[PDB]
Amino acid sequence: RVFSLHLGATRVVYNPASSGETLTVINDQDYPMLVQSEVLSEDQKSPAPFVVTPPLFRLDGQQSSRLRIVRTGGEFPPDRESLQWICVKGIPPVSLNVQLSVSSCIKLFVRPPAVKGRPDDVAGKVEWQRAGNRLKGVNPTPFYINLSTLTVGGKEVKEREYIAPFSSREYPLPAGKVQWKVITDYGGTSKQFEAEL
Repeated sequence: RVFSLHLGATRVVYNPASSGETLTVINDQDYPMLVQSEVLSEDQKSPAPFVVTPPLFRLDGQQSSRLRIVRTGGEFPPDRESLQWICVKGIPPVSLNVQLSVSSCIKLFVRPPAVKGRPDDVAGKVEWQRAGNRLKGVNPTPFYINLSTLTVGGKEVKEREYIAPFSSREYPLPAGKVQWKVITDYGGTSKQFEAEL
């Protein structure tokens, strides 16, 4: 018997000049479960200054509900995205009973109103350069670059981690044209981008 939620989206984009965002959880098993929800640090370790309403509730089988995520405090740059995590845990309402209890996490991007358009509007601006034997992605933009695809000379790059706003990330270069695509705000995939080096 397994208690996990399906989420209605693959990420949330949160306006900090606004009053909150919603997220849909669906239970599509036959049995009831208890949904618990929290918001965490970029690291997934500490708590974030947000709250979910409701934090803990019963959701009948074959059913959905919409949660409210509300920022509570915290300092956030007015000029770039800041990443957080919303986590949704399905908890249950000589013998051996057994339960599988899952915690689905998605990304929350705090996107100040000064930061404009969509990440994929400007994801093509990302520069790749060799750094000794490795690959460096340098991101001149204010959006996380959440790589859905990355290759050099057609060959695929392992350790494909996202790039923070105005920052860089490194990658193992398979031995021997950089191409890439990002996950969009809708959870679809972007047009292909391409550059040299």
